[PDB]
Amino acid sequence: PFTYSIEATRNLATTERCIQDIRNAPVRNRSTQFQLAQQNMLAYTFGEVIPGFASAGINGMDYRDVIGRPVENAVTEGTHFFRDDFRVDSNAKAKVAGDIFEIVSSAVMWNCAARWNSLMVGEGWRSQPRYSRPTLSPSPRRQVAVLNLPRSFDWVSLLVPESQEVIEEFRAGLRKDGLGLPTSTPDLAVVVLPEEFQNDEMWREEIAGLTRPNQILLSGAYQRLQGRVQPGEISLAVAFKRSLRSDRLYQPLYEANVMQLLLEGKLGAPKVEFEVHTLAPEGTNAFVTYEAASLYGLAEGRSAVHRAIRELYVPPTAADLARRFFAFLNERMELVNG
Amino acid sequence: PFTYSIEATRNLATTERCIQDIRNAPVRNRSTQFQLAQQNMLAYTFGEVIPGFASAGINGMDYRDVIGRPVENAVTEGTHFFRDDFRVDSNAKAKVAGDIFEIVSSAVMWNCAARWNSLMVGEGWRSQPRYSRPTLSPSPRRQVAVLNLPRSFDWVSLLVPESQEVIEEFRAGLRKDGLGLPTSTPDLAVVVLPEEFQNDEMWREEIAGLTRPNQILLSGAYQRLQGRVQPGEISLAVAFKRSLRSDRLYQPLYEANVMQLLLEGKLGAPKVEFEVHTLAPEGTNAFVTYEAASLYGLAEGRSAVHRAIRELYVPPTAADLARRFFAFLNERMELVNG
DNA sequence: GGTCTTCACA
DNA sequence: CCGGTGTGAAGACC
DNA sequence: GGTCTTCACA
DNA sequence: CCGGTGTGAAGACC
Ligand SMILES: [Mg+2]
Ligand SMILES: [Mg+2]
Ligand SMILES: [Mg+2]
Ligand SMILES: [Mg+2]
Repeated sequence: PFTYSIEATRNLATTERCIQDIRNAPVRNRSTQFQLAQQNMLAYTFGEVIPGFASAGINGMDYRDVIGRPVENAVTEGTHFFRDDFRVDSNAKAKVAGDIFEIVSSAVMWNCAARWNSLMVGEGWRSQPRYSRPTLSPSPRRQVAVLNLPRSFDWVSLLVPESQEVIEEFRAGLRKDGLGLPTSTPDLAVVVLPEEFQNDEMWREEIAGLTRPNQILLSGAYQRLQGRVQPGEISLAVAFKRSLRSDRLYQPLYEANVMQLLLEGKLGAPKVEFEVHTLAPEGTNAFVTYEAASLYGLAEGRSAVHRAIRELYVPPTAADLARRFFAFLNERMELVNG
Repeated sequence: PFTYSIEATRNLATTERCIQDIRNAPVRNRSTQFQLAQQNMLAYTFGEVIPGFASAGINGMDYRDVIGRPVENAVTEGTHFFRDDFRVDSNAKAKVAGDIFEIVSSAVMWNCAARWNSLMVGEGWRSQPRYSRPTLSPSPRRQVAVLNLPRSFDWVSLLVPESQEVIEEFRAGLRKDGLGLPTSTPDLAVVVLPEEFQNDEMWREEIAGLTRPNQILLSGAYQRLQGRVQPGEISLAVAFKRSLRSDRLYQPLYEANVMQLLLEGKLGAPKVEFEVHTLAPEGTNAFVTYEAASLYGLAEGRSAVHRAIRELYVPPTAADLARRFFAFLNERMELVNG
C-alpha cells in the first residue's frame, strides 16, 4: 500500500513483487542485478490511492514526496528480501521516478476529466473532495479525453483520414529527397471527445487506484480515438519533466516546434497549447528560455508570432494540479460551441 | 605523462594535482568530496602528447582508449593519496570525459589547421607523421582558424557589424512582442582567416601539448576574431558528443536549425555545414534520425530543402580524424577564389 | 503459428 | 527517463 | 577597487 | 556534460 505494510508485502506473489532478482538471468550488455518493476510498484503504492482525489492528508502532501514514495517502498522491500546484497543504481531510480511522475500526473488528469464529463452530461458535481464547481453551462458536446501516448506514437493517426492525407503527402514529398521529420512523442494529449463516444460510460467514471487493469485502461485509451479526432480539437499537449537542466529543456521545444509546424502551417489549426510540467526547475533559467518564438514562419514573416511553449508549471500539490486543470477546462471549453 | 609516472606525480604541487580534496570546503548544495580538476588532468596526461601528431602507437590507438586515460590516471592518483576513502561519482566522470573528448578533438583540429596554414603560406609540408599532401594550389588567402567557442557565447559577435545589425534588428523585433531566440553554443566553429591575420605567425605553429598556456591559447582564440569574420566564411560547425541517446540527439538539431535560420534565412549565406562527432552511437537510430530536414522554409516551400546535419562521424583513431579534416579542407577551400 | 530473445525509445 | 558535476562570469561586501 | 562566494551552462 | 536504465514491439526459431 501507500505506507509499506509488512503483511501486504508478505502476501505478494514472486512475480508481483516490486523488485525482481535477475542475477541468474543477465541482460545482454548490462550489469543489472536487481531491477525495479515500475508497474508492480505503481500497483503496490498507488493501488487504492489517487493523489488529489484521496484523503486530505495525501492531497495536501508535497508533490515531491508523493512522487518518490514508490521508490523508497521498493528499496525497503529489497533490503528486507536481499539483505546486504541489495543495490540499485541511481540511474534506474531516476528513470523510474520520471516514469512514475508522468503516469501519476496522467491519472490525476484522467480523474479530473472524468468528473468534468460527468458534470457535462448532467449528473451533478461530485463533492467527496471539495473543488469549485465550474460556471460553464453544461452540455454533452463539451467532453474531453486524456490520452497517455505510447513510446513511438506519431500522434497523426488520431486525425481524420482527410486530415491525414495532407500530412502523408507532405511526408512523402519530403521522403522523395531522402529527408524526414523526426520527433519525440509528446507525453500527454487532451482532445475533445468524438461524437460517437458521447454516450459511452467509460469516459464518465473515476478510477479508484492504479491497479494493473486500470494501468492498461489508461495506457490503451489512445487506440479508441485513432483516426477520429478533428485537427481543431487538440485542446492541450503536456510534456512532463520531473527535473530540468540547461540542455535537457530543448527536447520539448523541438517537439512543440514540429507539432506547431504540422498543425498550423499545414492544417490551419488556430494554435497549439503546449505546456511543460516540472517539479524542480532550480539551477536553470527555464522561465526565460521557454519564452521563445516558434521556429515556423520567422523566415517569411507573414503569420503572427507566438510562444512555442505556453507556460511552465510547477505543481506544489496534486490538488493544485487538479484545480489548475479544472480552471483550464472551464476557460477553454467556453469558446467551443455546444 | 601519458602513463602515470609515480615520480612525476610526486613532483606535482598540491594545487597542480589531478584530484582536489574539498571535504573541509563543501559546496553550497552538492555532496561532492573529491573533485576532478579537468584542466589539471588535461595538462598531466596530454602535456607533451597530442593524439594524431605523436608516435605511431598513440596515433593508431583506439580513440575510446585515448579519451579515458586522464580519468583513470586521476583515479590511480586519488587511490594513491587518499586510500580506502577515495570515491568519485560516475556523473562527475561522465562530465569530465565529455569535456576531455571535446577539448582533445579541438586540439587535434587546431594542429591540422596549423599545418594546413603553414603549407598554404608556402612554407612546405611537414612530414613527421605521414599524411597525404593536398593537391590544392597554395595561396595565403585560404588559411583557416579553428575556434573552441565558450559557454553562453552568442557566436554572432564573430560577424562584421553590418551583418550584426540585421540580426540585432530581427532580435529587437522579436523582443518587442516579448519573445526570444535562445540556443546553445556550438562546440566548435571553423572560419576562414581574416585578411588582417594573414601575416600572423600564431596560426602556423603547432602546439606540443595541452599545457595550461596552450589551453588558454586555444580557449581564448575566439576573442581575436570578433567583428572580423564575414557571414560567408563560416566553413564548418561541429558538435561533439561522446555518446548518443535517443533523446539527447535533438539538442544539436535545434542548434543547427537556429544557426541555419540565422545564417541562411536572414543573411543570404549559401549553406551551413553542421556535423556531429560521436564515439558510441550504438543503442539508438541516429544515422537515420539525423537525416532530417531543416525547420526553416517549410512553411511555404520556396527555397530548396536540405539536411539539417551534414553527417554523423565516428572516428576510430585520431589519425582518421586528422585525415578527414585534411580532406574536408582540400575539398572546401578549393571553392575560394585566389 | 506460437514462444522466446533482443533492441530502440524515452 | 533523469541526477550528479567543473568552471567562468556575475554578485555581495568591506 | 578587489577579493571571496555563488550560480547557470553545457 | 553524459551513462545506467524498464518496457513493448519486432525478429529468430521445430
Ligand atoms: Mg516522453
Ligand atoms: Mg517527459
Ligand atoms: Mg557544448
Ligand atoms: Mg557537445
